[PDB]
Amino acid sequence: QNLKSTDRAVQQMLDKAKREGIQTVWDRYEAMKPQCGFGETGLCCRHCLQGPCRINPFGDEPKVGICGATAEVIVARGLDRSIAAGAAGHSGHAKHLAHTLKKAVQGKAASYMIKDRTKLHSIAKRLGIPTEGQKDEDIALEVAKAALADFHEKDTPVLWVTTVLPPSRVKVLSAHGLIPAGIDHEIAEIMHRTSMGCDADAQNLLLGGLRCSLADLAGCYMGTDLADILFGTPAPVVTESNLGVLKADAVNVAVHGHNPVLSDIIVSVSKEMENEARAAGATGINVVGICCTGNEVLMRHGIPACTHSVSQEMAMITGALDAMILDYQCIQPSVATIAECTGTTVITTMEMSKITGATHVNFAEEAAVENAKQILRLAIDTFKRRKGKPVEIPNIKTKVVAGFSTEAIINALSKLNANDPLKPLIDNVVNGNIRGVCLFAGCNNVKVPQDQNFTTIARKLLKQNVLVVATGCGAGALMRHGFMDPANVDELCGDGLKAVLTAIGEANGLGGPLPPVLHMGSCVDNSRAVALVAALANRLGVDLDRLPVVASAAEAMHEKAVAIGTWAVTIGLPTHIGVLPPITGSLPVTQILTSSVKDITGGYFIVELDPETAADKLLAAINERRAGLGLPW
Amino acid sequence: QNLKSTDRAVQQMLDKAKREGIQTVWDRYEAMKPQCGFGETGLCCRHCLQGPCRINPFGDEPKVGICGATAEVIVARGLDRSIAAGAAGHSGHAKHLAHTLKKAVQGKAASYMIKDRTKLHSIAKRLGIPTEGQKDEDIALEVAKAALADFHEKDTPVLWVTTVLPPSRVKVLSAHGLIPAGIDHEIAEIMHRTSMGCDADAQNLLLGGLRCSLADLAGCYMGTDLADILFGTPAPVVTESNLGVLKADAVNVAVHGHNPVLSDIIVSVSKEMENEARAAGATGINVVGICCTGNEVLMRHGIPACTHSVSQEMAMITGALDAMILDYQCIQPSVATIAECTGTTVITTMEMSKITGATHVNFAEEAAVENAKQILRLAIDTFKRRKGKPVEIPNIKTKVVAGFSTEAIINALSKLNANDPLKPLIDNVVNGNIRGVCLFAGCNNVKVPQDQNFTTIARKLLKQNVLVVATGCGAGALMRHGFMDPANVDELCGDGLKAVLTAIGEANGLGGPLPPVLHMGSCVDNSRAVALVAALANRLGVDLDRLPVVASAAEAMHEKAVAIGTWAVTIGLPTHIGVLPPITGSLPVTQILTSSVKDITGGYFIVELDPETAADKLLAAINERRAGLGLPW
Ligand code: SF4
Ligand code: SF4
Ligand code: FES
Ligand code: FES
Ligand SMILES: [Fe+2]
Ligand SMILES: [Fe+2]
Ligand SMILES: [Fe+3]
Ligand SMILES: [Fe+3]
Ligand SMILES: [Fe+3]
Ligand SMILES: [Fe+3]
Ligand SMILES: [Fe+3]
Ligand SMILES: [Fe+3]
Ligand SMILES: [Fe+3]
Ligand SMILES: [Fe+3]
Ligand SMILES: [S]
Ligand SMILES: [S]
Ligand SMILES: [S]
Ligand SMILES: [S]
Repeated sequence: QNLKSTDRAVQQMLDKAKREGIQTVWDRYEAMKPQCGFGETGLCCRHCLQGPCRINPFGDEPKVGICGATAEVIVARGLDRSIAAGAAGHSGHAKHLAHTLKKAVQGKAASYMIKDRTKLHSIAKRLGIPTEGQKDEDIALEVAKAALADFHEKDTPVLWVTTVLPPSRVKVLSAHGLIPAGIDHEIAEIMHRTSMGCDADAQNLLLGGLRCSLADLAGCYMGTDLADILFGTPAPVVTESNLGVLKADAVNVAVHGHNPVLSDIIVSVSKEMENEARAAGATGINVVGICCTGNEVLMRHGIPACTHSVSQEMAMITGALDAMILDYQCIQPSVATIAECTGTTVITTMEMSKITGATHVNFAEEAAVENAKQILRLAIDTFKRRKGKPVEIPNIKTKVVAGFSTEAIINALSKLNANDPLKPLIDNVVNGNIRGVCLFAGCNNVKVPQDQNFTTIARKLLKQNVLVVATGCGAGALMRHGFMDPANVDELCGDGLKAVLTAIGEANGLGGPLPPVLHMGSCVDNSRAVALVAALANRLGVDLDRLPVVASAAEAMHEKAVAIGTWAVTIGLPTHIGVLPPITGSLPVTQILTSSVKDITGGYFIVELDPETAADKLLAAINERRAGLGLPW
Repeated sequence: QNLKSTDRAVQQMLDKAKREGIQTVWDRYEAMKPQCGFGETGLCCRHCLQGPCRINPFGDEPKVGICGATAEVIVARGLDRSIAAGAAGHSGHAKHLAHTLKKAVQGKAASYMIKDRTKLHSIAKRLGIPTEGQKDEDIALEVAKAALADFHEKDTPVLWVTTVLPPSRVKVLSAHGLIPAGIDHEIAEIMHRTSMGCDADAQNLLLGGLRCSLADLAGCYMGTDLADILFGTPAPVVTESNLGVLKADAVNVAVHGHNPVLSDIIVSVSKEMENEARAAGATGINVVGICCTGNEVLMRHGIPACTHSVSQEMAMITGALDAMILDYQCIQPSVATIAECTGTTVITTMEMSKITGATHVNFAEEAAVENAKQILRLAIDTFKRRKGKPVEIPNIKTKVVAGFSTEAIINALSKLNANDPLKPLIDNVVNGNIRGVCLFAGCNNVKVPQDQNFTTIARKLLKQNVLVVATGCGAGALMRHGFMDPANVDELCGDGLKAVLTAIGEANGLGGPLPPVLHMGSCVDNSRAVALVAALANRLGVDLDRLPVVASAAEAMHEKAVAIGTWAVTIGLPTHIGVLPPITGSLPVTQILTSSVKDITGGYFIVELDPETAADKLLAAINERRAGLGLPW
């Protein structure tokens, strides 16, 4: 089972699934092999009813699609549609929070409110919205209107791009026509241009993709901004992760998906019903996180994270998971059928994301507390039904220090230099105690033994004094393996990095270092890493393609991850991907994405499936940036 | 060659291509066989980097996608993305015309103007925009603003749906949640909900698809509305079709694509340069149409149609095609490589639709006349270069009477009943002289011998007294086979239909009947058939699912055609498709689309590849509607 997952709690659950005859994601993968090589390489098109068209990677015919579409065009069109689908997810999440904020301040949903007034005014100021002499609710109405306006064409481009990157970066992107005109506008234009008999030039297509990836970045940033206004900006928190956070004697409720609009409320209401839970024979309600909505409540409230991504079914296999409360994205629909075998109640809540066989509760922000109580009562009923059933919760968990929003990082650094908080970080980049910065992002993928690439790459980077930050299921992988426990700094970190983490930790009244890896939050919170990097760029007076900063989607899966990697390249970062995107069927497309894009944006993809080799490539990219700044390396 | 195309001019060009070694669409199809059965049946997913996933239609594993996605979910997600891509094309076309109108009336593009003032005021009145005491340019500004506002969420739903269908139909659709909130909003929501780990209930997914198809309908209707304001509403015209409209002694210039914003201008400027062309040794500039932009200039100006869809390369094979001027959609990218062999200059004009190897001219509405002259001068240069080269233009053409906008049809009927123009049509439906109405729409598809289904079905329907209307490449097929020549009424039409066509024709001072089939225009002009059918519904006080009206996408290809067929079903029509959409891998999805949707919208798909059988099925659907109205059949 260590060939399927490097997580020992997952391995124990895979044994239980096997002996109980419950099919898992790994079993469904094995049944899919050998997978189609045309699709793996990108050399398949279904964009019209003349298809499917395929192109042999090598050999004889077919060499071209029926309409004349070349391998270059077919690969670039497929990739662009993946970018657009990722942008649609992140920006659908942001749009939902924009509507929630509007309703809150219009008096339509009093379970929601402005919790971070300071963040609200800073966002308004960034967008140019006047705050002097205005009520908070009017400022917020204007912020929510601005958010919604970025989805369509107007007299300004997308402000959640142009106001969040350095002017010099905006200017480079504008010169190549890459600034998005509106988020949903770009998604639709990608769908148009990639339909049959439209765009058929690989460079043109891929420039469209870069622009659409910036619409994804805007959605991410808008989502983080709005969630912080509504739910609070994260600050350092301590909690736990892995399946041992489940408790046999409690009602275990997992929040799963991405958008915390419902699950932030579940967290609050769950505490009101501790007595209702005690009356049903439980110790209380134990809310735990899966995937990114789990990250959201971990970062803001310290809710422990049960599991992530590819291993999500395993939480059910314990027999102790009484409810799994779903919104959207990254939820394996297998959970609805597994729940018949495990005695979990799987509940959907969003109109556009239902799963046959799950119970649907039509969550409305206007009724949020009511809906939360209905859902929690279903989970209490389910707890009662398992009275006397044995469960098998692996007694495996890690300690997690998290909550490192960019504001939190700046505040922690300010204890070393109050009026120039980024300077201590920069000083230690220059002196070599911090070699550079690597962001780990994205999913697990069944093709890769779970967490193997994240942990292998991270270990090598940390020994080489790289400051490692993480989000999403990259953060999940690292937290489940101990990389968010400061007790592991001595074992994992190079001496320079250890010195820096220790100095910041001690200056923040911890008597110990910051953790080895800094958890910056959910997938939309990749935007927080952008904020940090853009602030460093501003403080140094350079663009992001000169900073020693890289990204790694070391085990990517979702279309969202393809969008994030593409905008990481578009904003100027060397960006590793550790699973093969469907591009290898076209050498010209591969060469654009891994080489000639450097001449447009300064970033580039590093496609490398071997994690030891990927780490060496990422260190080489960091060290080239250091050399370009005249620094030793 | 009659196995590839039933058009004899096409067959002659296929022989020339063969002897010259020029590969065609049919050759590229043959090289693709056997095509992938997983993609043909819809049982393939590439929505994440764990894929590709496939499901065997029958037999053993794989039976389910890696994430747990069932055959039902995979098929419904693929179909929804096709609908969204079609909506993106039609609505991208409409959005471009909205921006053009705005620029015209703001004084930024004086090659464009309000040509149909009456249509402008009727549209404004339909949308609720005040006209009394307003300047035309201000009314039009408000119309263009309304058009752009329908792309995003606002306080009203999409007005180019809710204002164009009967209230009773709007009410049915609203009750099922199917009215779109914004065109690009729906496209993006489809992309979101169909991404990995989101919507996974076939009924829910397909309801989303129906709603997105109504966003496509809105784009179509908005496109026709704006094009009529800018370029004039069609009225009856006589011209010719097929490759014999090319002239060896003239500069032959094809306009090809969909959006007439540029090609309406090409038509005007071409007449100014007749002397510049004569000086280069040509008789003049012979503008001819391909595909839908050809339909647009055919309907408004009588420009002859050269060819359509699958046979577009054949116009180049003659050796006489000096330029092919491209905008977007349905252009085989093979044209850019064929042009090296044929001596045609292929010119792209739109930033989002380029083809490697073609010459790009960056058309701007503000510079339209200038750009047109640059493009026509390239075509004149190309004519000169073929001085003395033999060409082979098949001496094959048909006469075409066209220009039957809904306004034109109402006006023609008004000659039989001035104050109740729809009543003569209804009287003849009731008395059986007109059995019902069939709209032919969509593309040719290389899988079907070109035009065979359109002409086989149309012949059977016309003998059974069905009023046949057509758009797009369905109109192209029918025009190239003589179905728009009134001289063919005696041979093709039943006695009842002949009597009606003759009475309307004679009352319109023609001394002869209307043509056998009424050409209602381009693909967006399917919206004109909706206007006609909705007006008939309003006049009868019933909804569209009670009228004896059907649709047939008899040879469909493009994602756009899938969107149109889906909205035809959603507005209440029995809708035939004569090529297999990728649905047969899921019986539950097939049953929804061909049967249980009747209970939601009253329409339904009829999937039938055999055209004789399809005609019988369409007649049965018409006759069931007649019976539901208490009429003989
Ligand atoms: S768009 Fe071209 S390559 Fe794709 S399926 Fe259609 S014919 Fe084949
Ligand atoms: S979304 Fe599911 S079915 Fe599709 S490729 Fe990914 S794992 Fe396979
Ligand atoms: S041929 Fe397998 S993905 Fe299309
Ligand atoms: S397996 Fe052929 S279309 Fe995917
Ligand atoms: Fe996520
Ligand atoms: Fe068309
Ligand atoms: Fe995910
Ligand atoms: Fe993610
Ligand atoms: Fe992910
Ligand atoms: Fe994830
Ligand atoms: Fe077409
Ligand atoms: Fe069409
Ligand atoms: Fe078509
Ligand atoms: Fe067409
Ligand atoms: S996730
Ligand atoms: S993620
Ligand atoms: S077309
Ligand atoms: S068409």
